[PDB]
Amino acid sequence: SHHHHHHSHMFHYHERELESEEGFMGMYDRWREQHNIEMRSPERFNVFKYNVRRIHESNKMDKPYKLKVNEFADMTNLEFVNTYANSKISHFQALRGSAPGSKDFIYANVTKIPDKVDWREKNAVTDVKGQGGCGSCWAFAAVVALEGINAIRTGKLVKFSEQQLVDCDMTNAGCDGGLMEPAFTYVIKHGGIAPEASYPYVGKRETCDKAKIKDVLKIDGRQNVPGLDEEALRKAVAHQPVATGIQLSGHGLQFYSEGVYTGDCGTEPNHGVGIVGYGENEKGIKFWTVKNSWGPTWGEKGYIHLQRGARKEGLCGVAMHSSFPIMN
Repeated sequence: SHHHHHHSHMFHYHERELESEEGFMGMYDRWREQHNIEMRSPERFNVFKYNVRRIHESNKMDKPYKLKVNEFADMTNLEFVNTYANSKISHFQALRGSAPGSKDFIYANVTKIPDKVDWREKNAVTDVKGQGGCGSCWAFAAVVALEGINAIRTGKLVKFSEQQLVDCDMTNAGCDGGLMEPAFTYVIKHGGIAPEASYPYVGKRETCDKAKIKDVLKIDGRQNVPGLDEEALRKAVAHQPVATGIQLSGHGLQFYSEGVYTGDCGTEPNHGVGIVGYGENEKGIKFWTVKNSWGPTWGEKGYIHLQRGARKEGLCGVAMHSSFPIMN
């Protein structure tokens, strides 16, 4: 639309299909076929119409991001969040760790950092993975940061094992959730992390198998980024990918397709992610580039650009509990 000035794997539909039950049923059957969904019912059709109407209405608003009628269109946001964003980061942080913002931060004294950073362009980021229903986002987030530090130093990009963390790290709660900081402690104290090729992901906690732990990446330390400080977070991201918690609730996040996400978001992280970059789009909107673990069909081939500088806690609580491994 002419008057829109904040903007500039996709399911196509015509607005006319929303005007009748027949058009909506035809759209629903076409959506099911394109996403390889066989399951249909009056209730799922009802959820589909509710979500599509919200997606359609959201896309008529002037904002720098778009939503798409993805494969999660027949899920209510409550079912979606309970299945895919249930790693309990804020919950375990309150039970185990410190409030956000509280040896010193290794990047504290850095003054000169680039305006734009994209670790994907520097062979420090592996392909997007799929976590499934398992509340193991803390292990995926820790692994993004470990794959990052290893590749920056050695020049060889190796996928590391989330499964080893899920099975072996007894300080965390496996598929029930956990935290990145103790996952890094586990890697330091218990001998290192094996490549994915040696300890593959199964999406459920199994017996810790010592035979699969070989050709390990060893690290020396880890630290938290000083919380509630997006500038301190920018200093750490300029040096390496950072593991952080984010809250991914709301229809805006279930259906996020592209652009800089500036929508509603809470400050109770429930999903671990890796921050692999930052920048500013052509319209002056500052962002973080976040690697998610919902596969390549969600967002921009599995990524989300989140608004940077939105609030003290960062948008979606991105700057509350961030941490990174050290190899000194």
